[PDB]
Amino acid sequence: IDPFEMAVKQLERAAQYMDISEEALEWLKKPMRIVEVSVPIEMDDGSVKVFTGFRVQHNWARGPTKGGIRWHPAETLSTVKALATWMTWKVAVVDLPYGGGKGGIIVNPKELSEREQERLARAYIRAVYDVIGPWTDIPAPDVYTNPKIMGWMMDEYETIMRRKGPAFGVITGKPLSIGGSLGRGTATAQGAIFTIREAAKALGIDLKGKKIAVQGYGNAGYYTAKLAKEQLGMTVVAVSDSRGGIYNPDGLDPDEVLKWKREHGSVKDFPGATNITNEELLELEVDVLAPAAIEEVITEKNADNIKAKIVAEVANGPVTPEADDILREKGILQIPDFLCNAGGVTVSYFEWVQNINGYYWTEEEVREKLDKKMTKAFWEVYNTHKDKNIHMRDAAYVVAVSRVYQAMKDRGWVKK
Ligand SMILES: NC(=O)c1ccc[n+]([C@@H]2O[C@H](COP(=O)([O-])OP(=O)(O)OC[C@H]3O[C@@H](n4cnc5c(N)ncnc54)[C@H](OP(=O)(O)O)[C@@H]3O)[C@@H](O)[C@H]2O)c1
Repeated sequence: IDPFEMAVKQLERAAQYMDISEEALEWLKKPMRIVEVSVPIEMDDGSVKVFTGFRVQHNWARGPTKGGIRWHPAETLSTVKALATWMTWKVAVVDLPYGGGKGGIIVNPKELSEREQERLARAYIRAVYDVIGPWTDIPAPDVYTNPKIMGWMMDEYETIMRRKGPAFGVITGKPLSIGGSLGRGTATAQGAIFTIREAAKALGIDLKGKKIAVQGYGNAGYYTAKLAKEQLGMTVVAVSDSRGGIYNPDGLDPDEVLKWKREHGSVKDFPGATNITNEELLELEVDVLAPAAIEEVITEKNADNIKAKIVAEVANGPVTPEADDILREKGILQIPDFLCNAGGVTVSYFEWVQNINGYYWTEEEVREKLDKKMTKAFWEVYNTHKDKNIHMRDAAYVVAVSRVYQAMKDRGWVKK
């Protein structure tokens, strides 16, 4: 419906700037496999309740599909399909041997007990086994899911398969004790920091002690701020929660800010920092801007007021296309959404490789591989930007669609 057609429109707009056949557009619009199943679980009161689960594999030309699992009561088939379609290009931009996947269950996990959550995960695996697997489809943790549900799902898959193949490789995000990989928690933030550093290098800006402003102080935002201040040595000047933001021109320490937020429930009234609104934080005179909160954070109203030279949107599509055009005409380099949060999927791919090979890498090795892959992806996007004279979002979309088209043409799926 709405999200699926929005993704289709985005794909059309992307193809407007590159040469691919019409049959390729039609093949890419329709996801290859849609699996809608009924997931029954014996509730704690003794009754049996059935939920609706969706597994959407949009494409697998480049390799086994990869996709997160969402447990949200508002989840719909169109949303899962659109997210799988986006995940296709998310894994394509990084140049991974992955296709686009997505999973979801129509359920609210707030009132589900731990036994009920375990039963839900195991029954979902029992229902979707026939269309998943280490070489076929790799589920991942996503919103309202944590590595414990991943452990339960992996255990169920291993039990059903009778331990014939690499069970640990069927899914990602598993705990470090069982098939885990290092750097998973800070994966998205680490990729974002690498992209920020690379954009600064491309623009000729050294980031020694300069201004970075993060709008949104969740796990991803806190990790991004801490990693920036540590590796890049930049001056974190503003962080905001769902309530308000705190600004200090001298700098901030993300550790103490997170401690204060945990203790008081918010970052409001932080010592040495003036309380400011989210819109004021978005319009600060900084060099790097990273929105880590609710999407559509920047619109036409405030796009013209943005002065940060580098905008790394870690959030999923937090900037409207009109605001994208406004930032483009303002001389602002804006890192696309799936070119920023791609660190999570890159480290998930690393975890999958570790699971298959039976060899687990150290923190430094995972960091090095993530750096290489993410820098190469961003540099390819920036080169296409400077070549085709098209937006960063447009360049990343063109690269991803070109890779998918080449994979499909090599497989013989499309003759032209
Ligand atoms: N490709 C992938 O594998 C993939 C895809 C999607 C998501 N993910 C990751 O997996 C996670 C799943 O999403 P999620 O929605 O479960 O995470 P989440 O809700 O974003 O985690 C914390 C969020 O809740 C808000 N928050 C923080 N402290 C709070 C408090 N005391 N009271 C109320 N709200 C508070 C924060 O908003 P403010 O920042 O505004 O304070 C923050 O954005 C995300 O964190 C994301 O990084 C991965």
